[PDB]
Amino acid sequence: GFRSPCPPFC
Repeated sequence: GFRSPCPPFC
């Protein structure tokens, strides 16, 4: 599992 930084970085 990975918390994709999109949001809040896109």
